[PDB]
This record gives sequence, C-alpha cells and structure tokens, in this order.
Amino acid sequence: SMRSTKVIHIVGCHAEGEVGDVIVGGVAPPPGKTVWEQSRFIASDETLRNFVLNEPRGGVFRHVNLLVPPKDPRAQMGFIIMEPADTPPMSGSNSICVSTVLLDSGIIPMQEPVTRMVLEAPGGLIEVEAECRNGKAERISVRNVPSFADRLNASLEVGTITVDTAYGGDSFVIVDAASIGMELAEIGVKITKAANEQLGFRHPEKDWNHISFCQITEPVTRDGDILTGVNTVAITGTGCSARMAVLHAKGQMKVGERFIGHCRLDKTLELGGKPAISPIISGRAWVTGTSQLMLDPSDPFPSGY
Amino acid sequence: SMRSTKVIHIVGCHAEGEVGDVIVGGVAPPPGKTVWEQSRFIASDETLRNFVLNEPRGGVFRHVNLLVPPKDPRAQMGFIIMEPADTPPMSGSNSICVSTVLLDSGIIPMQEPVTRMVLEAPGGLIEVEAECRNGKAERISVRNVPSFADRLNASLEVGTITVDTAYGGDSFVIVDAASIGMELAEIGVKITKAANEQLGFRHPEKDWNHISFCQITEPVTRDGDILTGVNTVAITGTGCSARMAVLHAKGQMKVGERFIGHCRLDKTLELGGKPAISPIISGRAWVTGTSQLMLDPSDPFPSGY
Repeated sequence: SMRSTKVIHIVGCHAEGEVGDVIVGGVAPPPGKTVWEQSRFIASDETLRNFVLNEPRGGVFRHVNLLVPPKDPRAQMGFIIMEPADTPPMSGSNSICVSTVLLDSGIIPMQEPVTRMVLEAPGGLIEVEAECRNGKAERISVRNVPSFADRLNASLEVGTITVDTAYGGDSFVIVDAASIGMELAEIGVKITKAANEQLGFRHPEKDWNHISFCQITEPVTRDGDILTGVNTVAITGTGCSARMAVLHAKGQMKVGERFIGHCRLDKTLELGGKPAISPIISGRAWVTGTSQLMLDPSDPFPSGY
Repeated sequence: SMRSTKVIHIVGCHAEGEVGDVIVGGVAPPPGKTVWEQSRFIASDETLRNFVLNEPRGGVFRHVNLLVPPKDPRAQMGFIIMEPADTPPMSGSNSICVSTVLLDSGIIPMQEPVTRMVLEAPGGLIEVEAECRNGKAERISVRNVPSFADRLNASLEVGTITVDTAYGGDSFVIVDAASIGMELAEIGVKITKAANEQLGFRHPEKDWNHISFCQITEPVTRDGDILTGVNTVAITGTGCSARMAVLHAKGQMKVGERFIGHCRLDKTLELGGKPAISPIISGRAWVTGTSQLMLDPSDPFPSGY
C-alpha cells in the first residue's frame, strides 16, 4: 500500500528547452489579497517550492508555475513562478509555458489563427497572443511588464569596474565581460553581492528591492533591425528584457527592433517618472506529460533535498 | 489540444535519497531472449533512456527502472536499470526502489511482517526480503549478485600508483585517497581511463568487459562487527558491494560483518574459479508519485537534452 499527505496535479511543459511545469490542481490559492502577496507567501513559506523543485521530484533546472485565480478582473488566470533561485515578479519562458499549458490542455479555449489572453503574474498583467494551428498553440508572444534601466555606468568596487542595473521581470546587474574577462559564475556572484551593497535596487511601483543576478555580456552585433548578443547569468526572457532596457537607454537599440540572446522592443513607456520599455518575448513550448506528486507520511525528506 | 507519440506510466520512488523511478506501463519489453540482452538493447538504442533520463522530463540525478516480464521462471518480475552513466547489471538503490514500487503499489501481494520475492535483474536473479508493516514495505534487503575483486594491488601508470579492481553489480577501479590526495572527479576519470587501458576487466560469467567508474576511498574504521568507510565515485550499493569484496579479499572484513558507506557480507562463494562474496544491501524507499510522460510530435527535442 501507498500513502500520501497530498496530491499535486501537474502538466509538464518546456519552452525552447527551458522547463516550466504547471500545477493545475491540488493546491489551494495561497493567502493574500493580491497575486503579488500570494507569491510572497510562496517565497517565504517554501513548502510548495521545496516539494516541487527539489529532488526527488524536481531537479536543479526545474521551474514550476502555480495557477491561481486572477485577482485583477481583466485577467483570465493568475500564476506564481517558482524558479530554483527565486520567486520572481515575471519570467519570459515560464509565462510562455503557462500560456501553452492553458491553451494546449484546453483550460482556456483556442481560436485560430490567433488566441489572445490576459494573464496576471505577480509583477502585473501580461498580454498574450498565441499563434494557434490545428489545435496547437505553436508560438506564444508575451508583452512583459514594464522594464527599465535603474543605473547606467555606475562605478562599483569589487578591480574597480563599471556596471548597469536593470529590471525586466527580475533584477540584474549587467557587466561587459572584456572589461573584466571573457570562473564567470564566481565573479558574477561577488559583483551581484557588491551591487546590492553599494547601489541597491528599488522598483518604483513594486516591492522588489534587491538585485537578484549578474548578467555578463559581450557586445551586440547588428544585422538590420535584429541585434544579437552573447550573455550568461551567474546565480533568458527577463534577462533579455532587462538588457534591451539598457541597450535602449544607451541608444544602441531603437523601438521596433528585435533582440536575440525572440525579444522585441515594442514601445516606450514611463514608469516612476523615468523611461521604460515594453518588451514582447516570444517562443514555442510543448507539453511533456502529466503527473500526480505525492508524499508518504514516513518519508524523512518531506522538503526533498 | 495536445498530442503525444507515446505515453509512459511511471511510479516515482527514491531509496534513502537516491531516485529510482519505475516504469510500470506503456513500454513493451525490449527485444532479446534474456533480460541481459534486453538491457543491452536499452543501452545501445538509447531512445527510452534519453526520453526518461534527460531534461525536460528527467534530470542529471534521475535513475529509471523498466519493469519487464521475468525470463527466468524462478523470478516474479524482471527489471532493467537505467542510470545516467550506464545501464548496469545491478544496482542496490534501484533494486530497492523496484522492490518498493512492486509491493507498495500492489503489483506483488504483501505479507507481513515479511514478504519474500525473487527478481531478475540484467546481471542475474536477486533475492529480496521486505519488512512490511501496516501496508508499507518499510525496509528492503536485497541479496546482490555475486561480487568479487578482479585485481588487488595492481600497479597502474597515471605519478605511479596502486589500485584494486572489483565488481559488485557494476565495475570499479578503487584507490586510496591519501596514496594520492584527499579535482577528485578529475583525477578519478583519468584513473578509470588508465585502468581500462592497462588492466581491463572481464566478468567470468557475464559480458561486462570494462571498468565503469573509479571509487576513491579513505581507510575504514571498525566498531565491533560494523565497518564504516568514507568514499566517493568519479563519473552506493554496487560501490559498497565491490568495496566489501576487496576488503574481504585483503582480510579487513569477515563473513557476517556489516559495512556502512547498510551492506552485509552474508557469505562467500566461488565465481569463475575464484572467491566472491554474497552481499546483502538494505535500505528504505518511498513512492513519490505517478506520472504519464508524453512527447509532442513537433517537439524538436524528442531525445531531450
């Protein structure tokens, strides 16, 4: 015989090779008056995160998204993103997976050639356009939350270097590799540490008040209205949104252009009192299965490992 | 809508913190006249392995076991072990998971306080005794396949060092750390490489003719009839079985004693023409859920990544 203290129902999914599994049942919505507050519970409490992210049920590269009811009536569904490192306001790949699961598994009805949805992420509403064909949500385009550069060309003591800070659904300190090197993971974290110490970060209308990661980049190359940039992140759709905000701020990217790390700088906005951009992130996703997660009452690793 | 080219039904499971998920349906038994030949198909063909082991469905630490019909009539069930690195003749933790899934999910009936089963692994029959209480297979004890040392104190050029080689369901070159160091993963693989080059390995009655891994150890400590030994493996129940075979060969472990890396040296045997031991490996396991794995026909990563 088996025993389980809970049963969590998941539709597995990945977007362009990034896992973004989706909890569709078995989890009541977290306490909180807003989707933001609900995500803060999930981040603080950690029970759901550890259970679905850690071995023996998850893995270091797993991301999991929890569907919850929309709090903003303009939205059809809310979701909370659980990544390995944090529980962020938004995530490109995960919003693509959530959209794909909602449409491919029939939770939201599908129109062809295009289905439009409004979803509510912790960081605000996102507009989704899905290209749908023969029953499949083939490609999802998401208008990400307002994204922006916080500091440009800020000096930071680590050598002594220059960095940008930016937000595109999560927060980054962004550094050119050559200005230091071309190991990276190790340097990346000290830089993030230092940036939090000396620059900080505060989102104008959301309570995200730290820098999560460091993005290390090499110079973009331009081909017409497409920019291509090599980068890595020391501990990506929020990465690209944040980087696009910096490139735009420094004049190296204009409205209407695309960035490939697809991302598109759709328009400018004002946020706080300062310039921001509206990024559109797009990608394809595929359902990878269904699962029912369980926990034996005698399992000595209730939070996994 | 969703599409899938296949549906594979799994009962998830871990033994003492090692994942050993079990395929219970959706996969026909592989071609082959023996469970050994079927495992060789699985190793060569790789389709099933890549599909269940790789992201986005698996992860680097996942092991998966495929139930198949017994070919030897003395067995109640056969199984093929799929680890990240290889498809081995036997595995302690995986045989414990297979036993636990068979009993806890009701495939084989449970008697209390003890259920006995005979299973067929690729490397031969294993005898299983499960301590069962209130419906739960609490602890499994497995008589592993005959295990043995192949070479003792063999010289190997790498510095110039001394090693033992041994088999306990998989094959190991075993080296004392201090005799080199106390990085390890990197040295481990060259040592394995060198051992394959200069010593080789050939199992007397099975077609396992190479050394899979290097085990790096520190000296055992003894407390009564319990030996405790620190070790690591550069790329564990087969590890402990192999190590016990060497300790026994060198006189540092006697019949009836236990080794904690639980393992027990139950008795001696002859294999080929040379001494071997019969290890009993024991541990607890817990079911972690059920899943139905799927593959969209348009997913460009049919073998995962």
